[PDB]
Amino acid sequence: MFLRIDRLQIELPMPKEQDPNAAAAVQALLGGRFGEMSTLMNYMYQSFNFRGKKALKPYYDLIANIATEELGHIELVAATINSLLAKNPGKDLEEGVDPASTPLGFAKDVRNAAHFIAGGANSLVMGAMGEHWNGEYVFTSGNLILDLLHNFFLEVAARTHKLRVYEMTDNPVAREMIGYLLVRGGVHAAAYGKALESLTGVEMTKMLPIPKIDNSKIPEAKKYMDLGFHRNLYRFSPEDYRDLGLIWKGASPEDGTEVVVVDGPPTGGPVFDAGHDAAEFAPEFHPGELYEIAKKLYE
Amino acid sequence: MFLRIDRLQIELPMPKEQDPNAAAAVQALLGGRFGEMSTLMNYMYQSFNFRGKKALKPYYDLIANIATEELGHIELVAATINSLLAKNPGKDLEEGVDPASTPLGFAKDVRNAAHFIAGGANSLVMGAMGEHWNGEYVFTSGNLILDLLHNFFLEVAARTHKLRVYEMTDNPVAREMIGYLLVRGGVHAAAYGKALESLTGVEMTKMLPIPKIDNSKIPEAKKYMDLGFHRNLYRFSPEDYRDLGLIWKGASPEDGTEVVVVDGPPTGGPVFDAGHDAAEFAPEFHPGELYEIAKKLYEK
Amino acid sequence: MFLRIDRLQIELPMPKEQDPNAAAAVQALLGGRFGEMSTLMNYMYQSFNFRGKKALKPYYDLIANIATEELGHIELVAATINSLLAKNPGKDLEEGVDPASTPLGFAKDVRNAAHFIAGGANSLVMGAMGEHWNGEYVFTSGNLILDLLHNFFLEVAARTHKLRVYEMTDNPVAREMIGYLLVRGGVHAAAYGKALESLTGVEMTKMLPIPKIDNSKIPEAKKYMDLGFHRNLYRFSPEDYRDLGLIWKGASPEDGTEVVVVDGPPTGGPVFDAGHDAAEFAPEFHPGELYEIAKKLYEK
Amino acid sequence: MFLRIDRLQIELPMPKEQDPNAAAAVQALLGGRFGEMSTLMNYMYQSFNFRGKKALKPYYDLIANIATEELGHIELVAATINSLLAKNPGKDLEEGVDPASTPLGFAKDVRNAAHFIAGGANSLVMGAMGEHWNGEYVFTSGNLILDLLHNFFLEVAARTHKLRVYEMTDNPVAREMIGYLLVRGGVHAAAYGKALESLTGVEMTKMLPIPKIDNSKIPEAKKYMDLGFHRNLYRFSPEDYRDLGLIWKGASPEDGTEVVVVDGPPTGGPVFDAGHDAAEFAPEFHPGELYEIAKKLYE
Amino acid sequence: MFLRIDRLQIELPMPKEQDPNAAAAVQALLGGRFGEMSTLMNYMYQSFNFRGKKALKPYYDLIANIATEELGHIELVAATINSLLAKNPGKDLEEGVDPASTPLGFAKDVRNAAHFIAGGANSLVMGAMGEHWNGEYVFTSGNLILDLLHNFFLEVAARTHKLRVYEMTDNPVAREMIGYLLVRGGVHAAAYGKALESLTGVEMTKMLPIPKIDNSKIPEAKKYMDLGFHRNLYRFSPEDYRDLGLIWKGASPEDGTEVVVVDGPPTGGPVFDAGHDAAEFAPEFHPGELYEIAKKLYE
Amino acid sequence: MFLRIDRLQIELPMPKEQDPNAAAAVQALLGGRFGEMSTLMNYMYQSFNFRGKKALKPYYDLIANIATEELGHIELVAATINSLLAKNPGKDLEEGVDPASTPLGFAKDVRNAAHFIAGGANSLVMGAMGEHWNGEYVFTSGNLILDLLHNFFLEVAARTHKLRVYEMTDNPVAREMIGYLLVRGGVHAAAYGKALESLTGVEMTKMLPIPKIDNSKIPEAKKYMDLGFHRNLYRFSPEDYRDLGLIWKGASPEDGTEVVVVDGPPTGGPVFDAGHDAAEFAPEFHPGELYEIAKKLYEK
Ligand SMILES: [Mn+3]
Ligand SMILES: [Mn+3]
Ligand SMILES: [Mn+3]
Ligand SMILES: [Mn+3]
Ligand SMILES: [Mn+3]
Ligand SMILES: [Mn+3]
Ligand SMILES: [Mn+3]
Ligand SMILES: [Mn+3]
Ligand SMILES: [Mn+3]
Ligand SMILES: [Mn+3]
Ligand SMILES: [Mn+3]
Ligand SMILES: [Mn+3]
Ligand SMILES: [O]
Ligand SMILES: [O]
Ligand SMILES: [O]
Ligand SMILES: [O]
Ligand SMILES: [O]
Ligand SMILES: [O]
Ligand SMILES: [O]
Ligand SMILES: [O]
Ligand SMILES: [O]
Ligand SMILES: [O]
Ligand SMILES: [O]
Ligand SMILES: [O]
Ligand SMILES: [O]
Ligand SMILES: [O]
Ligand SMILES: [O]
Ligand SMILES: [O]
Ligand SMILES: [O]
Ligand SMILES: [O]
Repeated sequence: MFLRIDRLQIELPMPKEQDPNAAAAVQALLGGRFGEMSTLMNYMYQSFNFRGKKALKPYYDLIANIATEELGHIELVAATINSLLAKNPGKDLEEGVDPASTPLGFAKDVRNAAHFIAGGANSLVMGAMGEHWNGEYVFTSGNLILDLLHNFFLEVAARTHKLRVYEMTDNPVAREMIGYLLVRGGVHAAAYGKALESLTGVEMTKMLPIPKIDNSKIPEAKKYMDLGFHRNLYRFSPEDYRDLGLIWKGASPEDGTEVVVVDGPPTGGPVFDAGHDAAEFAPEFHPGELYEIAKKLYE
Repeated sequence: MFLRIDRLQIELPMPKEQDPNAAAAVQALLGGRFGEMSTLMNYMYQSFNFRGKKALKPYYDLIANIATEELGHIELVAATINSLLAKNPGKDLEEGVDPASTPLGFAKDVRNAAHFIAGGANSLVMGAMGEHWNGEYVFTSGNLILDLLHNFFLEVAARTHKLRVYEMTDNPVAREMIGYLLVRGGVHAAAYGKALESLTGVEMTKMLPIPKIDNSKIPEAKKYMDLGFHRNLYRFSPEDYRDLGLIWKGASPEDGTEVVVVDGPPTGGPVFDAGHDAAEFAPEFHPGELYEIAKKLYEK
Repeated sequence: MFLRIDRLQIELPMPKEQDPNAAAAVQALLGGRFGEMSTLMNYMYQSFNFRGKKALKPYYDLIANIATEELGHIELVAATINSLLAKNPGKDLEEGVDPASTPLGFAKDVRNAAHFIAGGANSLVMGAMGEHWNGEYVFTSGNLILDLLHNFFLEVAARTHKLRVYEMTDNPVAREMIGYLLVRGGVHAAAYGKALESLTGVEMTKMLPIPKIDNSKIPEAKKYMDLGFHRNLYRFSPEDYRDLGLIWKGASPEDGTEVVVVDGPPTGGPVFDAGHDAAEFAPEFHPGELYEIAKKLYEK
Repeated sequence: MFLRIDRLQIELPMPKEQDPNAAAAVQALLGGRFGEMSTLMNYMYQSFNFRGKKALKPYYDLIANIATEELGHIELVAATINSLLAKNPGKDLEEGVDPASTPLGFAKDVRNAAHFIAGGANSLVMGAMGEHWNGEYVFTSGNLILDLLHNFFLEVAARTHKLRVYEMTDNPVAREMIGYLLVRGGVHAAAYGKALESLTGVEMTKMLPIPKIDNSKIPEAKKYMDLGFHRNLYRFSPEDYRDLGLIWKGASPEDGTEVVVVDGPPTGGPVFDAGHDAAEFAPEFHPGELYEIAKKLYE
Repeated sequence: MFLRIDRLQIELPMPKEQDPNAAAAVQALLGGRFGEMSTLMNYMYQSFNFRGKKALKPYYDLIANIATEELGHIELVAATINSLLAKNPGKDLEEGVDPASTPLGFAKDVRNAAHFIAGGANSLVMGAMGEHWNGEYVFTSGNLILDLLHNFFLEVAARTHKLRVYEMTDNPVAREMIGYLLVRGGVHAAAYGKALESLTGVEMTKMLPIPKIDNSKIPEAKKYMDLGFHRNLYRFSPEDYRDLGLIWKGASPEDGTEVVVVDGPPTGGPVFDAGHDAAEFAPEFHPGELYEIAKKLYE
Repeated sequence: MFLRIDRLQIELPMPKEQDPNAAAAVQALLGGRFGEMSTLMNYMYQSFNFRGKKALKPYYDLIANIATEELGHIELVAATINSLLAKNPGKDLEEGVDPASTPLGFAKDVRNAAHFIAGGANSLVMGAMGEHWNGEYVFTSGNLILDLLHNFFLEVAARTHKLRVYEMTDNPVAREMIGYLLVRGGVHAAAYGKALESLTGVEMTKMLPIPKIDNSKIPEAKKYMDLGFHRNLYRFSPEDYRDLGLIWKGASPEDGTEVVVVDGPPTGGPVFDAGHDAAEFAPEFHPGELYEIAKKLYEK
């Protein structure tokens, strides 16, 4: 079972302007083959399907816990996309939009028209080409070593996509999110590498980083490393998955320092609200009446 | 952000027999168009994409919270499929399996060969025809009324699929899960109906049940209604989403009794472990050495 | 614009037995790559997209008219599938079905479980592997000769699929439909062949039949040829598409006799009603109340 | 069975210039999830699969007849797309196009290159992202109330897509078509709402409009309402489906006026011919010889 | 079984500048429905599945040999796409690229972002809309006449796509490749047409060309015709498939001259190397160390 | 550019019986996610897309050469499927088949009806659920280390699928092919492991075998190891890719013996011909006339 906390894993800066094509590129990190939907659903199904949950408990705890962190990653990437598509962030009411004045004319010429037609200028479950995420992006073989090898590859392939998207947009909301997730992805790759070392004797973490560029060369990632976040494996559970530290110990591949298990989630930051976009009819064309109904429910 | 508890939402009975084609039908309720992956991902993305999170807070809390419940529903359906596919449930070691003796011969003739080739006799992210779940099963329009109307429909279409699968298998593990999820789906359809009533004045809950058969006629659902679970909207959050009761109030469509918000999750039941299946190499062909490595991690 | 007549293009025999796997194979002829949805949608979009509607009028009339015939072919194939899936054909009410008695147990083991879970034991828009029909099965290049060459191929590939399905089931409902559509497909292949002959001088009709087996060797097709239906290109329009006979003239490839344009549709046969299937909740679990509401609409 | 009339459901204005990206957006209303292919094929298959065709005849007549109207809607949307892609509308012959002069250079940079490579600058069976229409967009459950609830939702979701596309293009051919189909979609949603009211007692039409913007605020839709088209359910059959008026009666949700069944189709307008586009080889590179062959067939 | 020669079927000119949208269009000729993956895989599977390999040997030889030529065609189209995407062709090392300077900013706005995110600015197995090539583009019925009729259609449909893409780009690398493949596709269509003539008596080659524009009107194709390449069916095998000349004989549909079987492959041209693209991390962010490792392997 | 030799990479045994559901499972090894189409197309496109073809020549030669071997692997798997589907292997003519006698009746109930409807009882480009192979199964990142890590994983995942299919069928044609390809896949995984060792210093070959079962425990694989085929990396090129031995050197992970580069392809075995199947119209309903036309081409 799961619980939800109404906070993003980090504070994101507010967007300054809409950037549809940047949002279309960041979609690769949500619903593309190596996006956060893929890391999430791989680890989630592997955790359900895991055989030997007590006999191999440290490895089960690792996969089950990292799966839970990835729920917050899809949330963070979606918030970033929604920030890049928000017309009036934090504003509950915009008046005077006339459909006959062609208020979505700009959207005719952007890469991803579905953001504006199918979504209400919001994230969709797709990648950078409009390809919808699909369940064949999940690998759940039941064999522990094979699944772990897959997962090590998955995290470094996902890092490669993150780096390429970082190089396509200078938007600060996108770059803050990518910088943070580069650091978290390094933790995941190191954790799966340490798991493989323990089972096979092969020094998988010595292969990192892939590609051969250090996270410290990305300014936003370096800030999170200076805060220690490459050391931290957070235990996203009230009482379970306590044997993480049997695998998550020893040196960080980033800088040789000792890694730690943090009990509990980070404090994080506020959730994002894109505000009213009348031309998208979101949350309504004119939501004044709905706001009144909601206020009356409290009375 | 999210937290995880290592418990299923209910206790499942232990499986007595492998039933591959029952597992292949139950996959409709996991990764088909109207399966639990669809209810989960619809409400999850709607909750991310929600505009007016404070100004429309009771409606946001509702969607965000039900999305969280659906995480435990994909977990429960996956455990059920895994139970139907398990050869040696709860047994850590089986010895003497020889690949050349054709130990997976039976799987040549079952509907879903992917369960045995791509999976290790385990759940996959697909429906009853092998079709993989896909993101176009999600509807996230940004318009509150339209999304809620979609969600009311989605829950009753999902109920229709659950009832049809229930009629295809008499396996007690599958029927226990379906009975419980019929009750929970009734709660969700009623909640979205009540939300629509509040916003539009249209008495959507008077349309229930769809199809026109009461949950009380399904014995495994009636068992859970007798314990009161059709009245409960659990708040799956330590501190957030506290305004659920502004919508989840009044009469249950099942029996006219007053519905309630429960703080926190249900007690639940234990997670399921399908045990060793050597022919699937799961968790390994012979996992003895891996078990020894894991034990040494504790000693160190 | 289009009009509808509440009749099938032929009378079908009444089904005597449910045959799920026969229905799953006949789906190839509805929603597979070379099924009737493909012939329909190819000619429909080609007719929309046609350039030179007046200057090339005889060719436009041909494509626009055959597209209209294909609407009745998807209808006929769907009726055949529904006949193979019907539990109580023509019976409005079945009583005493209890979901807990596993009334759909047989469907756990059939090839196509979607017919029973997603459909109400009814046709779906898919082929014989459960693959859903898709728009990339349409070819609409805008080039007349290339489109006609495609269409000639499409009809003979579709014929090949029909013959193979015919060889898989001896069900009389399926074989009657296939026999009739073999004759109609021969007309369409001959028509597109004659069109290509007129434009290129290449004697495309001399390539027929493909495969090299005559329709007269299939008893149900021979029945319809004995009534003359291989000679007839029906004009499915009140007043339009009158220049068909500029292409549809001369000898039939079947038997050398002169072909004819018939104004208007054939007489046809009655539409099919699969009746009540309570386990599928179709049209309702117990439709008595709905039948009463419908009767009261007339009294009012 | 079906019959065909060589007329569009309305007269469309002639296009002034090619607008490829507008055509790419309007494709959402043809082959996207909530396009006219979806309303068509949903009602068509529901009508085939309907159980109790005599016992529930008024409801069968409604679905079977609306399915037939939707055939004219795919035709109208295709004509609109073809108008937006037509280089020389109504011109049978253009001479002097040289392939080596790069006459399709502009198409390199448009959103939908398939319109120009796979089609001959013509409509395709796809949506606004190039996604091909697929049969899983059809819902045919066999349960009357569930199918009708789906269909009510389908029409208001489709209306939402129509409105968003309307806001992306000011092209008069697109706006005339959308204005007309907004009115027809309102009729369909009202008809399915009235059907649900009769079966369940739930006042579904009181939920309209969705989104909460009136069709009268869209100028092209208002013109068709002033002509009475929101009142009309046309019976698209010579002799069948005569019990429509048992459901299609009473007040229109738009303005409270009494609705009517019209016997027979509207008069409509002429079909569209995009003319010769030599660079697309459509209907041929130089069609002069083909035109001569066609003329000789008449002799 | 197969053997490989490290040469392209023709020499391609070097690219002058990156042209992403031209590459995105040329993808139609690689992984679209009528691209070279389709001609390749159709003939390959037909050759595997062929019944009567000795009794119908001339027809088997034809299909099996043309399948082998198509392997070189996917190679040539991929090289063309890679040329259009290459930043520093023939340069093994570029230094001084900083990810934080947004070196892939231009890629945010191009049609195909996957070329830069999923690929390392390289070809992918997809068409002009980002649609991935799929196995349902193969037709392998087992019936010889039906498969040959399909294949004749396939080659002329593919020619139509080649011509339309030619008209979208004036890039010399693309036009050289298309000009050559127009000539080779004419050979294939003529060969399948001659095969059908021999089996059915229907004069299929009299239908060529489709569309009705001669290859001689395309300057790059005319050059290859002046070199005689429309006459040549190359036998791509050391010792097998020697009965080609029983079908590939008689007159060319292009100019009436006698066609010939050439024993063995053409000499061709060098393979293409796009060089280092640091922002794509291809072959590495900084490959100096990898180059040193490779040099030491020789010692 | 490429050349073709009309030989399979090994001699296959002749089939004794049609086994449709075995063929449907073996399809996983052809057109599924981890089938031979995926190993082929991954290495083929990586070889096209390779940057630093001279500066990193040994690694280019490796990928370009293994891609060429994989062409013969799709050929071998297709021949195996065709063997399992062949009615009259090696027989050019069968007479007396009447379509109206339902000669494909058995195919109504098998898993993969497409083999008989869309194919002429022949291989298709799909996996074990009927899913068609697709281009997103290819990974071509341009980064050498990342691509090699992918390829090492791909070979061991493919091995896992081969072992599971081996356990589903005892058919000798399928098991001979699988035994040989287990040995060849071990060579490929070892080669990519050695390449990764050279570039990173990580001892990837020490992870093998995955799963933890040795090829020598599969009798048909052991047969080929006894002949030395696990030591051989064949150079499938007349004159190119000569620097393979800079990586393919040192110990075999199977048995510690020294591995070798062999110039040129193996001798191989004959290609397979499924013969005439009249009910599939393959190569024709009655191919006598076609055989006569072919013979006359030689006389002329
Ligand atoms: Mn992550
Ligand atoms: Mn991660
Ligand atoms: Mn649920
Ligand atoms: Mn629910
Ligand atoms: Mn037809
Ligand atoms: Mn036809
Ligand atoms: Mn409509
Ligand atoms: Mn409508
Ligand atoms: Mn080619
Ligand atoms: Mn070719
Ligand atoms: Mn292989
Ligand atoms: Mn391999
Ligand atoms: O991740
Ligand atoms: O991540
Ligand atoms: O991550
Ligand atoms: O759900
Ligand atoms: O559920
Ligand atoms: O649910
Ligand atoms: O057809
Ligand atoms: O047909
Ligand atoms: O047909
Ligand atoms: O519609
Ligand atoms: O519409
Ligand atoms: O509509
Ligand atoms: O080709
Ligand atoms: O080609
Ligand atoms: O070609
Ligand atoms: O492989
Ligand atoms: O392999
Ligand atoms: O392999």
